[PDB]
Amino acid sequence: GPLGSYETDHQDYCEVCQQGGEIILCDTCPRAYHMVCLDPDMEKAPEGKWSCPHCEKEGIQ
Ligand SMILES: [Zn+2]
Ligand SMILES: [Zn+2]
Repeated sequence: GPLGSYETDHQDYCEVCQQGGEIILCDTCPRAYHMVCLDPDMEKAPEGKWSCPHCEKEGIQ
């Protein structure tokens, strides 16, 4: 499912469940996975700019 406007083009299936549907597409990364496979604690809906939880891990923090 499309998030709307994302930077990079990416798959329409979960890399975790290996199935699409209500997956979330990082607005920056070529990643695609459902919210539940990312984090059951993640409840904040992807509104427009949604960057994957992996994004913060790709930073030099
Ligand atoms: Zn999934
Ligand atoms: Zn990302």
